[PDB]
Amino acid sequence: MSGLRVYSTSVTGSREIKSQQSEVTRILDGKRIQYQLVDISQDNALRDEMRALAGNPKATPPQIVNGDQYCGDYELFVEAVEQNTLQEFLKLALE
Repeated sequence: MSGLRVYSTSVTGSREIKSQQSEVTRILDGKRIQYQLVDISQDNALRDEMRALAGNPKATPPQIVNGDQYCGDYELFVEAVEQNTLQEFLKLALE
């Protein structure tokens, strides 16, 4: 059983972060995906829970997670669809 929980910021804090979260959900939304959104903006616990499990207190709201592990981030995911690599990060070639 493999799930997908993308992190984001509902309340939003910065003015640029909104541009990132939008681009992320934009692609997924257009793809008509049924993934959840683990927004840390809800509870502060998610903030100190994501940075910990992520092993990096420099990350950002946009973070792709597969269940309970660090799947990727904004740069990665976005850096994939660009060259059509998104699969290598999503399906990882499960043909």
